[PDB]
Amino acid sequence: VDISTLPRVKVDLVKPPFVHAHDQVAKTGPRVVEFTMTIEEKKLVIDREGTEIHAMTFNGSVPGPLMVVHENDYVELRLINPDTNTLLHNIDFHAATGALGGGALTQVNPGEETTLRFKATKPGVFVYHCAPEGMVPWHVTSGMNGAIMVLPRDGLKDEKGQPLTYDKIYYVGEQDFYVPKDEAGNYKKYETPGEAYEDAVKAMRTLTPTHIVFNGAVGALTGDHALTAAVGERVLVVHSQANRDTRPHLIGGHGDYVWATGKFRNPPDLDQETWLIPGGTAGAAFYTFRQPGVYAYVNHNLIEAFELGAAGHFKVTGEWNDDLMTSVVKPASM
Amino acid sequence: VDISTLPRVKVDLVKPPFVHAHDQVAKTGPRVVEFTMTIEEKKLVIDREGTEIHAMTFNGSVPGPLMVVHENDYVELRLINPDTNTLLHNIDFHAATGALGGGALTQVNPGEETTLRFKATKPGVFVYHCAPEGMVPWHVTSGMNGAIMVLPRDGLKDEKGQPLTYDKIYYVGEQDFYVPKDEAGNYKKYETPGEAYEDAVKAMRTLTPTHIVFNGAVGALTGDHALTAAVGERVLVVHSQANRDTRPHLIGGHGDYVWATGKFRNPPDLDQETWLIPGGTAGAAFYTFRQPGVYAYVNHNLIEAFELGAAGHFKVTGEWNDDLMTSVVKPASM
Amino acid sequence: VDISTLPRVKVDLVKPPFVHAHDQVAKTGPRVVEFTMTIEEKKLVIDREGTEIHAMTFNGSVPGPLMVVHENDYVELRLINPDTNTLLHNIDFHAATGALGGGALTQVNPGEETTLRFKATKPGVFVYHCAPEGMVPWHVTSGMNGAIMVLPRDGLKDEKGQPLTYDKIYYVGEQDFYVPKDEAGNYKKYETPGEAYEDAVKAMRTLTPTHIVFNGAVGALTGDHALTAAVGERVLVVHSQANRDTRPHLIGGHGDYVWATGKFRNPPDLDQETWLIPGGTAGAAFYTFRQPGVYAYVNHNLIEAFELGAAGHFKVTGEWNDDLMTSVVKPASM
Ligand SMILES: [Cu+2]
Ligand SMILES: [Cu+2]
Ligand SMILES: [Cu+2]
Ligand SMILES: [Cu+2]
Ligand SMILES: [Cu+2]
Ligand SMILES: [Cu+2]
Repeated sequence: VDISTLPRVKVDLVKPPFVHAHDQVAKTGPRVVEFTMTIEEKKLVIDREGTEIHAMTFNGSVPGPLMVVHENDYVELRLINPDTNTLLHNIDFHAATGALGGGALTQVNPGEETTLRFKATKPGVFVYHCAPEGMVPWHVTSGMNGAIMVLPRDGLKDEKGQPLTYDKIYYVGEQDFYVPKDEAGNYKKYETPGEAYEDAVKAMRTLTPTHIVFNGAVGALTGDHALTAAVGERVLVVHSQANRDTRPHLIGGHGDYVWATGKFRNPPDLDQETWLIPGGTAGAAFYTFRQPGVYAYVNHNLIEAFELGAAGHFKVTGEWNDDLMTSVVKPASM
Repeated sequence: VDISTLPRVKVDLVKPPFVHAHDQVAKTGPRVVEFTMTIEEKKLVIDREGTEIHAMTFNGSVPGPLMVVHENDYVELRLINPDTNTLLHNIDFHAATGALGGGALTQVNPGEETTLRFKATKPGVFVYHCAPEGMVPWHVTSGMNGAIMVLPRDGLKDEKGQPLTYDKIYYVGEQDFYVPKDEAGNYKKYETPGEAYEDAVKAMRTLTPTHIVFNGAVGALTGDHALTAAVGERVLVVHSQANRDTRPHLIGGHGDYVWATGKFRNPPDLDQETWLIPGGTAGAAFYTFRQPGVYAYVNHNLIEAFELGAAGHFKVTGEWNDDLMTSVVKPASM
Repeated sequence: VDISTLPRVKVDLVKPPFVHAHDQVAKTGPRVVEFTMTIEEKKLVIDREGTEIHAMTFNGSVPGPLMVVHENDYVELRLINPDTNTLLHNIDFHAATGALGGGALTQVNPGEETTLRFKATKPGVFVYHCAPEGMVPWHVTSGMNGAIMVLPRDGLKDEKGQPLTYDKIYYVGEQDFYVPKDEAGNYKKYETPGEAYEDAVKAMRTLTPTHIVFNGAVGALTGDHALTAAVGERVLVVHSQANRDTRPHLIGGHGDYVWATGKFRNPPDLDQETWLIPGGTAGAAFYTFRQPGVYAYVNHNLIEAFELGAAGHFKVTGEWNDDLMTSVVKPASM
């Protein structure tokens, strides 16, 4: 095919956990979908104590934005590494085929840009991440990862082949950080990236994260930034973890339909309490809310959730169903 | 519906790994199934060395008892926190919808009780656990978790829709403990719960269990308390892990039909050697024994099994099948 | 059945990652398939630094060779423990039924041999490993494990029941080692096995591998020993991990059809980016290559891959498809 004969559509990305505009069922034939991301190395405060790290980001956020296309669209990404950064970066799409997912073709030094195109031949949610030869886990675990959703052209389907249509979508990126510690257990204070590298490596080799967070920081998806829904709304939560296994769980709900390893030509698993998303994968869970109130959404290693950061909230509006749950006798002495 | 028009049936629970009486296929219409549990904080010796912890239990056991209902029954639990305890507790059912699984409605101080009702709208095995705001993983990893089985009204089915009927059921609760250690590696000796809390938190944040046990202690499901079966019996083993992934395996057998993430509207996986039950989940495996003798049942991280405690035994009675396995030449010099 | 009436066929094993000759679709009726393995305790250098361990091997390799039979063949293994070894060993097949997978029938001291037969009643890839009572994880994590593939008699099938036929097969055994460390972090230097045992136990109880390798060493499946394929070839990669979870990923490709937990009566999962193989399991992934060049094949905990050793390479020959992926604008300043 002469790709130049296809429609081009430019996407304007949004910051997670929100997701840019798309149509579930494709309203056109295959397109070249044009994306731009600018790499930003920046300081980020990741916990309540004020711990500040040097993060490596796509588009300024941890995770990077969710990109959305349909099966057999072409993804055309312009990747910009401004001269205000100091490191070499690239990008690997798990949705793509060839050249280390794109990484072998997208190495950009500070002051460089590149444009990669690939055909999105398989439907699903997929991780993308930076992967510079010889320093791959350092970039990934500094926050340099996101996800892309490749929808089937006729949208999502249940285990029987009937449509599933979400009303809302959110993207939860989960990040394991390995902040170097001294022997007493305090995070080291690096009076450059090179000077940090060996103890970053040492810290990673412990295999023990210091922080495991959603949307880049402890508490990021809480308070004025809680996720929201109404009773009766159908919500898709895309969840990625580029480096380490996670086990999502909606406290007070379920995953009604879950693609735990994220690939839509497979039937979803029904009625999940908790699912395993392996490190290096994106998964997706669909739920119809049935009760109002606060929900937590967690990695159900509850130490990881409530001590290390892997917990967010939904605030859900609407009527309470006492058939479905009620306090028959409220807590009392007697 | 006027729930007061429905039959009530009172269940009398039993200590794991045994399971209270139920009928696989529902012999009545939907019911309100009434359960009572009394919280008990108590000392438990968890290993061969005599290490004693302060456990937090439902009904005196780690795990708490297995509760069994059918889909679209109502579970009505009276939860009692006697004044001989010292902490606040509650309960979250992963089977339930709303109010953090029940936790937001069931906070009981010592000297209080409460009664919660919920509709068991999804079939499967599910975790339940205590979850007091701000101290969730401490209670869970002190043993305060169990499981509930919500059977389909027409019992279990294989991947083709034909019945699967078990002759015996067992409930294996797997518990990760985080006993605080001093710098030399010995378990700290807490001359109160408050004085323990910070190092309990420190110990949990290592993400490294000190003990991983079935039925509350190293060796609990061995000797006079080995699980039993006969050749030709169909056995369902429900296995839960409220906080951490496990990978069960029957040494010398298989999971003929396994719902690894526990939800019965999905077809089972066939012929498993080993399955992954994510932390925060219950799973169920069905097996028909074909050979007599001793079997081990383990978490197949074999360090976790044989060094940290996650191993039990079956003793199986009956005839040996030499077609299926035989020693052609017994060990010898020659 | 009088097993003596069946054909006997002797298999001559090969060193991983290669796999001995077999036919996907069975060309005969059920057979007694005869295998011989000789246990070898030997020193192995496992990393670039020259760290040398005392490995415990089947047939001289880590992993042990892949054995291949068909469903309802009999596997007859002669297991030899020469008097040049010093330890007791045995073998447990996860494919087998009874006697702890064979371990209870195959205990051989140095200078002994034994012959075990079992019926391979379930199709799939399965772990085998040594398991001497009281020292199981030490032998497994010293390298004493491999896998066996029990093919359906009519070969592999996709999720719709149509044939899947591989052109090439490779066996990747992934090994977690726990080399004991002193307080400063250097590997201890054991001026016997008995003298090593307690700190081997200590090291394992950390649950933190020092090395996680494919084919027995860092870099073993790279350079002159990279895996190979051509564009358009169908490749099956069998992957085992006898003790610890892994999450394989082909960097630049996919698992087109994946049996993550390895059992062929189940439909494969399609289009996987990354799969979870639980510790104690073998899995299998089928992929048709579409692009030439270098691929990495990794455990996608990228710390485990690129710092601890769990990475190999494919070198793929053929034509590059610019429709599927191209650099539209190569990296440049502008
Ligand atoms: Cu980067
Ligand atoms: Cu990757
Ligand atoms: Cu409690
Ligand atoms: Cu929970
Ligand atoms: Cu051995
Ligand atoms: Cu095993």
